[PDB]
Amino acid sequence: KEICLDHLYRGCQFHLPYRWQLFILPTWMDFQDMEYIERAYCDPQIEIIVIEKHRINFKKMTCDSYPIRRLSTPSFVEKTLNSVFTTKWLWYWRNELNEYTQYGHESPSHTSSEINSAYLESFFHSCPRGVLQFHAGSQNYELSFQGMIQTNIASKTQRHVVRRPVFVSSKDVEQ
Amino acid sequence: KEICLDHLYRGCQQHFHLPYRWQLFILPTWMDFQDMEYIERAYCDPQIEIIVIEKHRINFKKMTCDSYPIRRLSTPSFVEKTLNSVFTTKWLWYWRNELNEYTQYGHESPSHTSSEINSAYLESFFHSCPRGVLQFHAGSQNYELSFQGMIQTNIASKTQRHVVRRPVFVSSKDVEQKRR
Ligand SMILES: Nc1ncnc2c1ncn2[C@@H]1O[C@H](COP(=O)(O)OP(=O)(O)OP(=O)(O)O)[C@@H](O)[C@H]1O
Ligand SMILES: Nc1ncnc2c1ncn2[C@@H]1O[C@H](COP(=O)(O)OP(=O)(O)OP(=O)(O)O)[C@@H](O)[C@H]1O
Repeated sequence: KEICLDHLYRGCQFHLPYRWQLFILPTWMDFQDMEYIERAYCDPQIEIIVIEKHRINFKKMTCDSYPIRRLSTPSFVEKTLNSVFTTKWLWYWRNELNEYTQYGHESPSHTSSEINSAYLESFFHSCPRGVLQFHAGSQNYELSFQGMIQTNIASKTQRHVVRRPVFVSSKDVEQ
Repeated sequence: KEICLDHLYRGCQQHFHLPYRWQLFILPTWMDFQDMEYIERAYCDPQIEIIVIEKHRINFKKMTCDSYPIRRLSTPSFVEKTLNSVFTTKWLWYWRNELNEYTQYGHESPSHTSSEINSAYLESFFHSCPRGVLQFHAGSQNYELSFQGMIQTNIASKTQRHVVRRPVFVSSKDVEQKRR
């Protein structure tokens, strides 16, 4: 496990000090002309640059409305640890009993998403500004990480999303 | 250089006996909460927003304690592979001046005033505490900088100015020369 940090010190999964990429679900793809993008970015007056008719917006960190990132090159290598010390994040949604159901688990109406906590944490880690589509029972939904809502794409009703860890006690650690 | 990631995958300059470390920011340092296992237990219940730990009202929804930012460090540590410093990004901090141009923090305004604080000072604070509000002096005036709003505000006149953070430009030519 090797990580680098993006422009806001976020942990991410090179011959220049910088790597410019845009997120077209499912992948972060390299820009061509990385040195030219960087030169524009190093000028604080510049918010808009267009290369190949792709409109980059440094204020929103978007290109044609897709998220972009600047990876800093310096790499960090994970220290070998017991997996009991790794945080697992669980994702929940506010159900019709106004209680929390874990994603991939059955609702009070015996409906479940295919997506689960592992799926959502992986996506959230890679792309926090990600809006994504998913199915549950007979319905289609849109999940926004930024708003922490899911929305039925037909009825437009929103439900609240929450992200909290699996509890690991000091007893669990010794065990 | 060894780092941990917080609850939002942010790199933090640092393993610890628990898988989690709960801290609050008392300017200018991150301090350990007492009763970390009890905070974590409450946090792992998604219905819990508010707890009291001794004197402290902790708010998981805002990730604040008595209005100070809090963070949860994940314990897995990452050790930086030492490289040529030409591969490290240097961040410059600017403010929009009265000629509607950018002055670097610590450099002269069009009115011959300068902040004490500079790009190194701001990048260090921003890295440690992005939800930080900072007080600073420039000429005879007192200011507040909000990282979240990317604004400075004269605390007397309430005049706001826009803040921008962009790198020192390093070309592929610069890279080749910097390998002695
Ligand atoms: N992520 C999910 N996983 C499983 N079931 C879900 C999920 N989201 C919603 N549901 C189920 O869908 C129903 C909630 O409806 P939904 O959010 O699709 O909007 P709606 O049709 O406008 O409102 P409602 O279905 O309450 O009349 C409930 O049966 C709920 O349990
Ligand atoms: N970070 C800074 N570093 C140096 N000088 C600064 C800085 N911020 C503001 N100044 C200077 O302070 C002077 C007054 O601007 P300031 O933002 O303090 O608000 P102000 O007194 O309300 O100004 P005005 O009334 O002219 O709008 C200007 O010359 C400006 O260049």
